[PDB]
Amino acid sequence: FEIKKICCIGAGYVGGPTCSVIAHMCPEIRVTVVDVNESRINAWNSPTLPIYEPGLKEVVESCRGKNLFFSTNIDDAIKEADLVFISACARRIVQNSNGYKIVTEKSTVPVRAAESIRRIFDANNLQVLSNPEFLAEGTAIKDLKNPDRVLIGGDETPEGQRAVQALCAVYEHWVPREKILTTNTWSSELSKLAANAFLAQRISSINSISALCEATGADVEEVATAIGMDQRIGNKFLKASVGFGGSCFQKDVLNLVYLCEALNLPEVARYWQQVIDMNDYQRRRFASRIIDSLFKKIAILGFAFKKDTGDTRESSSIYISKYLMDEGAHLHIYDPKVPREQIVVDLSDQVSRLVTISKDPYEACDGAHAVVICTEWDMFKELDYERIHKKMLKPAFIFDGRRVLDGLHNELQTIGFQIETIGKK
Amino acid sequence: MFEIKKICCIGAGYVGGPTCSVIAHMCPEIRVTVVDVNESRINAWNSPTLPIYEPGLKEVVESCRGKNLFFSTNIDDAIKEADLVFISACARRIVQNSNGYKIVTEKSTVPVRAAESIRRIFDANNLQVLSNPEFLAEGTAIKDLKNPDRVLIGGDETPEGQRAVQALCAVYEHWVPREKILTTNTWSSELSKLAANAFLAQRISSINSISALCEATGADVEEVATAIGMDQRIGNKFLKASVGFGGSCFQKDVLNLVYLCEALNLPEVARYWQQVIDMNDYQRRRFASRIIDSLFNTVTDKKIAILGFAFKKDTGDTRESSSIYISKYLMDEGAHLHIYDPKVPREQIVVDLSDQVSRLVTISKDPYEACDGAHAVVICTEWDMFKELDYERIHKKMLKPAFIFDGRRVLDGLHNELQTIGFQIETIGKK
Ligand SMILES: O=c1ccn([C@@H]2O[C@H](COP(=O)(O)OP(=O)(O)O[C@H]3O[C@H](CO)[C@@H](O)[C@H](O)[C@H]3O)[C@@H](O)[C@H]2O)c(=O)[nH]1
Ligand SMILES: O=c1ccn([C@@H]2O[C@H](COP(=O)(O)OP(=O)(O)O[C@H]3O[C@H](CO)[C@@H](O)[C@H](O)[C@H]3O)[C@@H](O)[C@H]2O)c(=O)[nH]1
Repeated sequence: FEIKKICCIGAGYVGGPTCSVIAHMCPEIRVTVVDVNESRINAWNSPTLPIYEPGLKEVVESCRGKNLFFSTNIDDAIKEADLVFISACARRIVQNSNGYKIVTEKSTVPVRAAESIRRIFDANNLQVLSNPEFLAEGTAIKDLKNPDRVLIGGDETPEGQRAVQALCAVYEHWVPREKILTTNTWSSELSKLAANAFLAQRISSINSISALCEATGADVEEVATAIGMDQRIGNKFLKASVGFGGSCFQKDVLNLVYLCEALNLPEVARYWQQVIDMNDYQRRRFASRIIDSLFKKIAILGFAFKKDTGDTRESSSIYISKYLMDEGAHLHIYDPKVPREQIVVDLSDQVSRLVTISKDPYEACDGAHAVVICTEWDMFKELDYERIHKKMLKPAFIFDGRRVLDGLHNELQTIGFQIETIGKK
Repeated sequence: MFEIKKICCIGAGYVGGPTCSVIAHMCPEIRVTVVDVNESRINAWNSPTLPIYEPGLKEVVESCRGKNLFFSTNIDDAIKEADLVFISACARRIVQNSNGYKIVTEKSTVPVRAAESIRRIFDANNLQVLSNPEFLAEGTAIKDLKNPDRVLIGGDETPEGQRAVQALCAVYEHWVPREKILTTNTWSSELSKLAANAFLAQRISSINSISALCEATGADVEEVATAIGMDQRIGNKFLKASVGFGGSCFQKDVLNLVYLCEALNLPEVARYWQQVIDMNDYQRRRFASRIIDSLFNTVTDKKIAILGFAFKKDTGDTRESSSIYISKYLMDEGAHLHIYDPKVPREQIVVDLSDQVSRLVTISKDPYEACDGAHAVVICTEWDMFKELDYERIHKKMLKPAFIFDGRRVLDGLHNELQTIGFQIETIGKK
């Protein structure tokens, strides 16, 4: 089998970038990204893409209108396509499909998503594959062009392996055969689920150590360095923070917990639950340190769940902000890429009285008792801190929840700041 | 400044012995004296049969022994003679035999604030206290010591502290690059070692938890672990599902971490790390249950072969070995065990399982003697010899139906051969 036309149902953070790179690497393949949201689809064909992703616009504009298309005409793209990506929806596929088509699930949860889709297709010639994304937001384009591995799951039948290899053929345009893993549908789903849980666990583990460091007068970045030098552990994903965010980590871990309880594995359920427990603890612990240090205007720098994205889903900034609002604080929030109205939505009255969304970081710190850094945006370490201290109410506090002001502690102290940082007394 | 010319090590064990042998080997100008109250052990060090099995140790020991490496029971003399004293109540004996400037260095991971307690004694009576935890793993101790990922040295941030720290750095710099040596304060060094072992143990419990999920859902844990391991942010090491981790350090370190957290009023951090131990104990009970269940829910007076008693391969160490627990779980159900391990001494196995041992336990000289007339064979240690055994011969003299319980994934790739021979193979992380 040969794939010549690809439809993707979902023009989001996964759907959008993935297809843009596919169209970019496979000029012979016509890629049509479709969405019910016309506002989003228009923004894709606009010069201002609906999502911020470094290098995406360049990639999109390279192949757009040539082999990459963004449309709201869903039924047509489904009918036209040889492979349908999914980033109840299986029903709309059936109504507009004839003959042989490959239906591929990219989303991590629900856990047995591909198994449920295949269930519908039998209740009515479609092939169901599992192909989870491994890209992280902020580095999506770089991850998609050179991934650590590609994971494709399909039935161990002649028709299943035929569809699997048809999808492998697409990736082999730019991904080495050595990096592509093929397996059954479930092993692929379980593998993605477990991988994200291992990743989230690393953060909770180093965050738990950061609490131990604050309590004992050690430095978590010093400890993390020593831990990271063991090649059996590795040096990546050991950066202590206010807490992990994103649409996937907490959702995946919780879905893992539910599967375990569904399978009568309560110890495995309690084992992975601790990853979430520790994360929520780290957040409460950080907010408490802020309230406690302030015996009031507060500047919140960074609202995205990580840098280089406008995504705010499950961002620790949301929780820290809400924890302070519940104590009656007046917040001034700045984020370089997060849209104003998204911040308002996230915090909902209470928002009307307490929350102000600033256009620039200096506007936010103007007349603030304290500045709280929740997202590791690079611009934050290059700000004029003498200028900020100037227009700040005194005593002026800095709460660094991302360790971005490291190396500036001497400068900031002599300026007149009282700096509080995660994982350090 | 300062130069170290004589080193005494109080402790001739798995850490003390190999460490000093490599130091003497790399620093011919330094006289290294390993001392112990146990004369039997000290004699064994000067004997052609070293008291511990460690690949390449005898070659290293015999290279520098009697030249700059010495094993003695004369503790007080070696302490008095030494510029640096290694420790692998003992600070009292150091004081009684020390004068002037000496550096006292703690190598043991727990008690958590060991170096802080030693320093406390020295002030209650010119000694410098350092922290220098080992990072070697047993079985690969010599290879780890000659090329470690990093060396960690902790000392006081005082002029005298940094002078002692750099004096110890000077020793390692004979064969360890400056780029791999980390210097910090005493506590940050102690905490770093404690946390590192906890991260390592956690990786095993995490992959073991997934192995349970695989058995329940018909996935393969080695397939899953491969996919996880290809992410460079996670890494591919320490992702081997097993019956459970053992060793003197992992459970002890994690439990000591839990106690420190509760002592510091951090109960959530305590419960977070406790799960690493909970999962490990679970994996063990789960494996033993799978054995009892596969044998018609009764193993009383049924002969069972236990292959491997060491907590890992290439060592004779049995401390906290999962083999101990699986063995005891089966003995409690009345099974007759035949235990074989290539390097674990017979009497150590007997001690570990204590009557009950007299009636149920037999220690075999070779693996075929153990499987002779057994209903089931249980592989608990990943010894390389186990994958190269004559399995047609074993099936021959085995009571039938013959079961194989592979708790280390060492019989992978042999499943086809073993099934056609007539075995029913049960393996961890696979339905
Ligand atoms: O050392 C670290 C690394 C990350 N984080 C935080 O953890 C969260 C997750 O970040 P990241 O994993 O980089 O972003 P995601 O886009 O959520 O990526 C994850 O989720 C994706 C969608 O499922 C997967 O494809 C990726 O493999 C997986 O890394 C973010 O809030 C980070 O700030 C830390 O606190 N410390
Ligand atoms: O992927 C793996 C790796 C190890 N293990 C088991 O975990 C236990 C620990 O083994 P290992 O860590 O290899 O041996 P140790 O001699 O206990 O070494 C540990 O303990 C030492 C003393 O603190 C440290 O210096 C080392 O860095 C640390 O690895 C053993 O039972 C292994 O079989 C697994 O089950 N799966």
